[PDB]
Amino acid sequence: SPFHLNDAVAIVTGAAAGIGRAIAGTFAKAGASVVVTDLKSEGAEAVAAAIRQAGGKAIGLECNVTDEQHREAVIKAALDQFGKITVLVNNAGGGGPKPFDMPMSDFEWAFKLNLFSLFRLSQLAAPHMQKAGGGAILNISSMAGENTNVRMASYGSSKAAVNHLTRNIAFDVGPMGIRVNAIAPGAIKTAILKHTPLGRLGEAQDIANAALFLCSPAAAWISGQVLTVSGGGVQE
Amino acid sequence: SPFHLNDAVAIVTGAAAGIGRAIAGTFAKAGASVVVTDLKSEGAEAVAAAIRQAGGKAIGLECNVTDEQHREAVIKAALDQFGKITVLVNNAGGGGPKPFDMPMSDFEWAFKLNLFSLFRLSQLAAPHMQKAGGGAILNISSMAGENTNVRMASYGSSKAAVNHLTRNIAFDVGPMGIRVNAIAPGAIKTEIERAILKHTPLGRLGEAQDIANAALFLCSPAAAWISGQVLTVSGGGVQE
Repeated sequence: SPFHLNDAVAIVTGAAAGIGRAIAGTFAKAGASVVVTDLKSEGAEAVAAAIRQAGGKAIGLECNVTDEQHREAVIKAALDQFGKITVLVNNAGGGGPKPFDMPMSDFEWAFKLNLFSLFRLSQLAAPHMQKAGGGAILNISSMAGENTNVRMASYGSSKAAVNHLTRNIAFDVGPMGIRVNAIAPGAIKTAILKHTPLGRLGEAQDIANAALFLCSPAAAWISGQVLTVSGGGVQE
Repeated sequence: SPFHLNDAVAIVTGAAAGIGRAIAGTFAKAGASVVVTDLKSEGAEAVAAAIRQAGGKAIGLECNVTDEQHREAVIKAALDQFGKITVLVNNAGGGGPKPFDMPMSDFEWAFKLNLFSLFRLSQLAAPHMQKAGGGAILNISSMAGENTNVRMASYGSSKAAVNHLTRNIAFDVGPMGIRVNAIAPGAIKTEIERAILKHTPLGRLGEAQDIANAALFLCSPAAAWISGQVLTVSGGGVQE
């Protein structure tokens, strides 16, 4: 079945908890060797160890994705341990509502954290992906990227840039055998009836299932897409 | 007519040539006092002199829009010269095709120049626009913000951010009496023509004055209930 990740090597960032942790565990059950990263060293190591106690292959390390030496260390740890890189899940990111008059450093930080970090990690991963014969990049974006609301100057615009980066670099890396897609997740457990047609909150496993599809051979001809996983909802 | 800018004060950035120069000239003829800025102070001063010599009011200033001290000085010079600010046209910008493996300094610069600068200038202008009784902000974006292509990682993504910033901050400053819109220009000329024209349903290249006419509409009382829009001015075309 093409819905497995047999012989894959996947880097999953911001994976100590929630969506990132569920993607890491799901990818390992699907056959990937997983390089789990998180801003907190203990959080990444906890997830990698839980994957190993479940029978999977995984290592965990600290990675501030806004730090170039940390980014390079992750690439090198994946190659040193597992020999190649074929999947990259950019799940690290952050931000939220802020006033229009926010300090300029807050606005610029949203772009460093949500956008510059995953563009650079994609640059770093792409040549290894190419040498391995292809790969998949998955960006975890936000529904704010396509909505319009108050207090969204930095969060909405930086996530919109993530969506549009996804669509454009699909053109650049397609010739290297690399696909690039994004998921925008609705609200997940850790008002709904009127906003959410399917009438329930989402689960982290719902996001991870869509992530597995998009990173698997079953999606080998899908690139440049933003997939909203939100129970049919259009607003958060 | 609602299509005039009577007693307006407009800041127009990157306005020594091309689209910015035509906007400055058009806004002046429509009644605005214009603060023309450009990276090259001499080009900005030439546009302002031409405005004054044709009967308008204008000054020209140097401004690197990515420098906070230049941004603050432009805002202060507008208030010192004309007493208020009611219109801000963020036309300064730059960039273009770059390979996927560009240096990160090129990727970050597209955002510093196309996005951070106009967000900061909008922050600086907004309280003065509210004190003046309302205002309009107009961002000159690019069709690359909605299109998708090779070599567009920095230029396309930064211009998409300008479009979405436009839509979002409309919500923030609407209650201050400020509208925020954008224009995405197509092939504006300032055998290749043939290629462009076979992609342009109306069968001619665009002119700087086409952008200026749309800019005047969106900054005028004729559009006082229009905000958060991205207006593409492209002869019917959808391609770069």
